Amino acid sequence: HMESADLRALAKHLYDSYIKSFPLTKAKARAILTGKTTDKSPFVIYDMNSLMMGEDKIKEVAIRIFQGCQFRSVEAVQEITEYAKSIPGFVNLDLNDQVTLLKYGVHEIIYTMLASLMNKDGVLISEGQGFMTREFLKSLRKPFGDFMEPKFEFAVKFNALELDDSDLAIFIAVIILSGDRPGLLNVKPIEDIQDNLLQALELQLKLNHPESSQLFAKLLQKMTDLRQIVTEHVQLLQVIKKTETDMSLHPLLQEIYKD
Amino acid sequence: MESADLRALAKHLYDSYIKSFPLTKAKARAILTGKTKSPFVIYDMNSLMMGEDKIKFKHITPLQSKEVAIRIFQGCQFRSVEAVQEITEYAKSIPGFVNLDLNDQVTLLKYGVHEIIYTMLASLMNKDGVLISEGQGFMTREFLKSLRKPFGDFMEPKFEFAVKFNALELDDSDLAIFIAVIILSGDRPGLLNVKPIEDIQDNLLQALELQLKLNHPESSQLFAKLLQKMTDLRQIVTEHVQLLQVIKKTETDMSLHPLLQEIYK
Ligand SMILES: O=C(O)c1ccc(-c2nn(C(=O)c3c(Cl)cccc3Cl)c3ccc(Cl)cc23)c(OCc2ccccc2)c1
Ligand SMILES: O=C(O)c1ccc(-c2nn(C(=O)c3c(Cl)cccc3Cl)c3ccc(Cl)cc23)c(OCc2ccccc2)c1
Repeated sequence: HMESADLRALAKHLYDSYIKSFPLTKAKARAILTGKTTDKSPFVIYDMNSLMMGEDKIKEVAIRIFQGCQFRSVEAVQEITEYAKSIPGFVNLDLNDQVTLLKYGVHEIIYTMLASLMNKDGVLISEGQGFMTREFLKSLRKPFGDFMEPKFEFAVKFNALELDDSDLAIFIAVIILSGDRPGLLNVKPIEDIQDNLLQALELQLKLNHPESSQLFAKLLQKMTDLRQIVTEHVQLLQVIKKTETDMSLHPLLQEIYKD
Repeated sequence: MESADLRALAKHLYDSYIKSFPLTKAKARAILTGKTKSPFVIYDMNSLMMGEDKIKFKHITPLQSKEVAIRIFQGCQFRSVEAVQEITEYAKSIPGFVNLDLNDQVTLLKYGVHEIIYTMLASLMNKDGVLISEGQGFMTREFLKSLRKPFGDFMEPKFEFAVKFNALELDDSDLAIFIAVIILSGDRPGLLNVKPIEDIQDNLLQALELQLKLNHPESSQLFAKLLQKMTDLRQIVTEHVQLLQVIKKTETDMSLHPLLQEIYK
């Protein structure tokens, strides 16, 4: 449908907007995680006392961490929404469909971009100023410990693809413009956009990872991992809500999960 | 891989697909469209009674429950078990498969058959019903969907998937490679040696990509769209398992001869 130079033009547009919309890119996250730098070193939270000193440097503990995750997730939804509006064609769609695409897309994107902040040992927090260990997260009390770990399980697998931000920008766009979301009114204009986004992703991956055979297909197979984990996540929230009333969700998240 | 080798792999898989499965999509479509020998139509109780009397569909004959919705439900189980052997035979023709670790062969088949059965079920389905007994019968969607509370809602999601999947208008040469790709999934739990499985899937994906470009040149990004269907397949298979457990925990008019239970477990 589109010519090669237009596909490169679209990749560059989406990368540029991705940089403008998201505060902490994978490039910066990797520089902090690998280290070698004295200025970008995070403070590491691995236990209670280090959590106590960290809140000085940058309610029950598992709740406080959980609320920390909701708060950043809500911020992520805002950033994702701002990015979505820059995807060519998105704002021109029926307004109910705009809501529907975001409703079902934000969680799959949050998981994707969370991986950029992760390695096998923990996750960056507070715009990269802190690093909270995986083992500490998994050791939180009964419901919450195992609520944290699946995010890491996805991230190590997804990060083995070695995508960079310019790849992720198009991949994220492809997720949003999914015509198979429930309740869409005009699937066809959404698929026309995804077709160009898919063409753009395909060419991008061929040029940026010429040695990574069938990375396109392998990356699309990860969209399978994203559906299931989002589903598990929702089922865990419902269970936690049924026990914890010292918890309450941001109305933005509340609406997303309803029906 | 070179272009002609991918065509060789496509043709190998197409030939094997034809020999392994009883009723192809091409022939199933001829029956459903009404082109073809009209199949016997099961649209209610009395027509089921006459079909099992006149044609004697072997998955739909007495054995143990007299209740019809249970009998149809079990008939789907019985045919699924036949298909497993057909899929298993097809798997052995996939280049490289028999050379894998034997436990991995079992693991891949174990975790793949559900996704493949759903996929191939669509070939026998349209929006109005499903072919049975190698195309000799046609059971209507309305009759299946109207079976009493648990069983009606167990049948309908299969049609809903099939209708969406059939809109891709894949033919048998497409499906043969697609089924192969499902089998060679390296993320199945308990695999011992993932690398040779992904190596094979990589070849199969290349062949599927080229096949779809040549067979559907007008169908932009059909490759990507078909891989996105593997999302639908994963989800529906998980739902299906959750649906069975509820039936097992509620229905106790379901007991068969213990040997039958072992076979059709
Ligand atoms: O910076 C970011 O882009 C971003 C995006 C997502 C999360 C995150 N969300 N999350 C959920 O459970 C969740 C999700 Cl996926 C979606 C909606 C609501 C919720 Cl509540 C997590 C569970 C475990 C972990 Cl390790 C992280 C998350 C995130 O955590 C940073 C964090 C970690 C520890 C303490 C404080 C802050 C950062
Ligand atoms: O000939 C075939 O290729 C083939 C493949 C799959 C099915 C089938 N399986 N099935 C499951 O629930 C199921 C599945 Cl998808 C996967 C694994 C196990 C199970 Cl148990 C069905 C549910 C509803 C319907 Cl309408 C059909 C199926 C099949 O039914 C033929 C049939 C229909 C009605 C009465 C008796 C027999 C034929």
